[PDB]
Amino acid sequence: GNKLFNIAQRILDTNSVLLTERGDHIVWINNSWKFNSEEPLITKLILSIRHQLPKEYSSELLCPRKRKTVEANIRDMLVDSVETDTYPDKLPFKNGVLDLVDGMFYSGDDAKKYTCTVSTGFKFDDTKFVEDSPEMEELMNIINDIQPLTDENKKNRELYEKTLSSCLCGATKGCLTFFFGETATGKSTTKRLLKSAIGDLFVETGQTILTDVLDKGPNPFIANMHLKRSVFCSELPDFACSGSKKIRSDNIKKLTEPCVIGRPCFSNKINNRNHATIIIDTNYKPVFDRIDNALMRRIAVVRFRTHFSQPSGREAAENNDAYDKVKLLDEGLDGKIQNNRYRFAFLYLLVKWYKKYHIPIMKLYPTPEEIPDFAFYLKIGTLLVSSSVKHIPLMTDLSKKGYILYDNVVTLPLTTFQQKISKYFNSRLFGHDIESFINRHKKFANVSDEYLQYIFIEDISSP
Amino acid sequence: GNKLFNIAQRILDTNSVLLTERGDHIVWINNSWKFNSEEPLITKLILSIRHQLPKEYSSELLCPRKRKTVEANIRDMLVDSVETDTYPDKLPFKNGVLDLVDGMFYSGDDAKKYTCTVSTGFKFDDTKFVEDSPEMEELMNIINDIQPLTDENKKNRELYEKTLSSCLCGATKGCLTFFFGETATGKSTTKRLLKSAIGDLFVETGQTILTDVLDKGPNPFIANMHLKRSVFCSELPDFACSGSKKIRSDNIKKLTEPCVIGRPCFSNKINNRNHATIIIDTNYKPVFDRIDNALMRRIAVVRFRTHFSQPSGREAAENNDAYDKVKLLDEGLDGKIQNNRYRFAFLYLLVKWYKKYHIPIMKLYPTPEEIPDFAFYLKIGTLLVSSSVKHIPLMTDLSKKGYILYDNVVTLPLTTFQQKISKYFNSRLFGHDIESFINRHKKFANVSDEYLQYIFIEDISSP
Amino acid sequence: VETGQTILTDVLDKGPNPFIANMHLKRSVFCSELPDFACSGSKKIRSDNIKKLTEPCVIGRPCFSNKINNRNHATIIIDTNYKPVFD
DNA sequence: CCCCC
Ligand SMILES: Nc1ncnc2c1ncn2[C@@H]1O[C@H](COP(=O)(O)OP(=O)(O)OP(=O)(O)O)[C@@H](O)[C@H]1O
Ligand SMILES: Nc1ncnc2c1ncn2[C@@H]1O[C@H](COP(=O)(O)OP(=O)(O)OP(=O)(O)O)[C@@H](O)[C@H]1O
Ligand SMILES: [Mg+2]
Repeated sequence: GNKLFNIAQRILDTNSVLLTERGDHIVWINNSWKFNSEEPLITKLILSIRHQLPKEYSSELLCPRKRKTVEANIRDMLVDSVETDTYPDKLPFKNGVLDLVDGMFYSGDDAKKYTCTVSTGFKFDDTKFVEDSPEMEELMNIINDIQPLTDENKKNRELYEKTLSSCLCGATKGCLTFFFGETATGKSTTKRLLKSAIGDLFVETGQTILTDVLDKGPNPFIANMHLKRSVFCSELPDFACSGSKKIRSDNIKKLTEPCVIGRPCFSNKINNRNHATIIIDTNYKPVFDRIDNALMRRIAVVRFRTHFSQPSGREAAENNDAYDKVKLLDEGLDGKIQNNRYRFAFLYLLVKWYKKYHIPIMKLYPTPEEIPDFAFYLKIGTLLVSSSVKHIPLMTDLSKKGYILYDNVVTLPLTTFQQKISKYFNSRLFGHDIESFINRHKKFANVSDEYLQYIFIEDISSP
Repeated sequence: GNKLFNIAQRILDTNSVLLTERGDHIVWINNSWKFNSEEPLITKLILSIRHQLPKEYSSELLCPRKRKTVEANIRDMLVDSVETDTYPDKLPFKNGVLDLVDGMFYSGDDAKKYTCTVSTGFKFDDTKFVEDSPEMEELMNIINDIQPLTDENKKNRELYEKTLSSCLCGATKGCLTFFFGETATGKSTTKRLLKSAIGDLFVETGQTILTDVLDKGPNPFIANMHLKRSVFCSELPDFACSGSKKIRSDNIKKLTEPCVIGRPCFSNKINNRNHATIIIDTNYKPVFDRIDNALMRRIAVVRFRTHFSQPSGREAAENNDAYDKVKLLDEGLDGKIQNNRYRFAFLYLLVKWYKKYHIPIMKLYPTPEEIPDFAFYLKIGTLLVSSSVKHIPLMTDLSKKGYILYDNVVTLPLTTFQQKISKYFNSRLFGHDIESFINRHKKFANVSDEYLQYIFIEDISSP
Repeated sequence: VETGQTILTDVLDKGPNPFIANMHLKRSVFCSELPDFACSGSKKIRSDNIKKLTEPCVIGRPCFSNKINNRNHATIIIDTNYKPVFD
């Protein structure tokens, strides 16, 4: 009995509705997996696949009440969760899945085995996914204008290519990249090109994810990054002028983890999967509230140094020290990019870069030598080291150099340490930094009298 | 079988219901696309469209329960999403779409192709959309009073026309405009005229979008500009009297982007499409917290200099240097404008100006010479040149002026550079600006020594 | 489970305390990158909070919840690099 | 329930 129960069982036997570990209901319609808590996806699937059931079952599914009964039966039948979005080298489209390691495009049940629950939102066109075209030469000219193929720009260009290509691989990336440069240098053009290329896998959020508390309450600004392969933030302010909050290192470290806590309004799903490449456009370098060794492992910088100016302001730009090259501005390029002219050309370029930079494992490495905020830590980290045991047979040398021994621990006088620091970094130049380092790296032998359990590398080098 | 399903399929075959990429269901009623998130209009469409169905189908749609069944069927039928508001040269009305490029007015299925989800809110009158009328003469008299057709006011008048006409096109603009003048000069009259002309494509917000962070929590002030073609802000709080917040350059840069990040109350949507010309009525010049070249790329100024006064204060007005002309105030003009007397005359004028200023691509250009804040930067840009390869083969002569060579680069001492700068600008004028420039462009070979790699134009010119 | 330095350098109860609530049937709690006390101008870990953690039911509630009586079967492991200072 | 507070 229960024709409706039989219909629900038949639909469940097709493996077209699945329950995820988070609590979602993903359905397979029109050659793609979709989930949406606001749309009647299960009844949509029932109506869509009414054609694959017997003729006596097809006519029963034209009634919304009966479709809702079938949906209730299916919901009670789904008891086990599944693992979704586990292939980091598959790019999902609206009509199939592209193999990023092989170049094969799968449609239908071939693409169904990879439970890719997101998509670009548009259809793959193999007649445009071609190497040579009128659009490809123009796109290559644009890219070579933005990032010149010169010898002094080799490393920066390769880093730019790697960062752009990493927006295809759906895994957790462990760095935050900063597109730094002066005005009119191509950063927004690059952003728009990437958005056109990867479609719905691209999202843009606010600086609140960098300068606010992520726990909070309902946070759609974080909940909108679930499974996105690229996240953009833009327009960092100048932190030198007091009045702007600094970037939270806690947020920076929390954004590189495989899961991020944040939930929408009227929703109970708090944890989102992190597959994102986070890129920040800025005219100014970042300043963080607190600097430590971990934070320095998650920051990378790509610099833009080509100006596109109108003919009136070309001469003033040619004498600027923030530009290496000046080019003529193009006034139709924005519209051409907006109309998705270079979508498949840039997609092909990104796939080629993915192949080139995906030597067995692809990983993003930090560039801490570019951020001025990290210079004080980087310099002093190679000059002073903790107490020494194998250098214990040098206590006479330490005493002659000014150090003292206390429980076989090297201690330096505060005044002597200040005088030594003044040589490498002037007091007038970095008094706040030197005083903070003295107060932070030193232990308190008393309320007033204290000592630093850190000796200079050069002092120990002296025999 | 299933008359209701047949009705639903027939209605779906007319493409009168669409599902948008933001999750809305837009319906085609009364020659326009409409949607309401809090109260869907699909049943309204069913009732309205019942007249185009067979006679045996029209009678079933008089029952709300049957209409709801048909709506459920349609909702299950709608699977794919569509893109809306993609034509910038179409002006939507409540009964059709006006082709700005061509001049033809489309109604019916001709206006259906352009999925414009916004409208002016009033119907287009072809009889009032005429060049020869009693209203047009008065309107041109008013406009020539506000912005005279002299030779001194020619560029200002052209900028005025361009900014006013740019409120008809649905595309992202690159500049923010300031309507600057003294009191009783026609700025609010211009705002009211434009509001009367374009109806619901016009919005007015607060200064929070200029002086406050946009992401934060729910911000209806920034979320209400979605797809608006004109945004007005008024009455900047003069910043000389300390106690008023300054304008955020980060906000200025963010308001120019094609997408603005901000959400309403009880909404998960965090992106808004920027189609708006943003204008601010001011008695005072803007003051920004940080001034850089990226800010000086997005500011334009139109100045109003005609005074409309009561007969009593005419002489005290004529002895004022802020006015180039004094006329007689009209007391019925406010009511005449509020009664939509010049709506179609001003609309015709705006379309004519659109055609005039839409040489193939129309673009808003900055006017950085009208802001006194930018003067120091503009002068410094001309009074200095960055040392280059050509500067190297000049050291033997540059030593006469005190210039030195270090690291194969021509540089000058900090004290000498400070004295040279003081020789051009006094301390009391821009001491803070000079100090900020020195801090932001200083090259410190040692921690105690600082220098600038810039040369004065006079020394380079002299041989 | 792993939590930041909020549980140590802030109020354990406060308002919403997800960090405190995450120890609910969590046999191990980890803390990383502790704020060494040599710097002047930082908050302090509370001996009262230590005693509260030693109590057989530590104060802690989830968001929009009143079931603050969450049983404690947790041993906290705190990882740092500098000697702590207790007032 | 969010927002508000
Ligand atoms: N290769 C190119 N050749 C010619 N014109 C270009 C090229 N790339 C970009 N342009 C144009 O020159 C200008 C460059 O500004 P763009 O918005 O790309 O960068 P930006 O000012 O650094 O960005 P942001 O919005 O982050 O400040 C734009 O008007 C763009 O259309
Ligand atoms: N061409 C004109 N001829 C006669 N009267 C005019 C004309 N244009 C405007 N007026 C009237 O003169 C007055 C000027 O006020 P208006 O609102 O235009 O000034 P405003 O520049 O916005 O002033 P404020 O800066 O104080 O807001 C109004 O009463 C307006 O109706
Ligand atoms: Mg006014």
